[PDB]
Amino acid sequence: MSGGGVFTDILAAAGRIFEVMVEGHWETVGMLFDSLGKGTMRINRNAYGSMGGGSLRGS
Repeated sequence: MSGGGVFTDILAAAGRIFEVMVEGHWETVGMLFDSLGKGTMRINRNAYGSMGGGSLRGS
C-alpha cells in the first residue's frame, strides 16, 4: 500500500463519496428535471410528431 495502493483507495473513496454524492444530486433532479423533463417530453413528442420525422427526420 505504498505508492498507488492507498492513493487508489483514496480515489475509490472519493469516487464513492462523490458517487453517493451524485446519487443525491439526481435525487433532487426529480424536481428541477421534472420542470423540463416531464413536461418537456410533451414538447419533444410534439416537436417530433412531425418536426422529428418529416421536416428534419432527425437526419
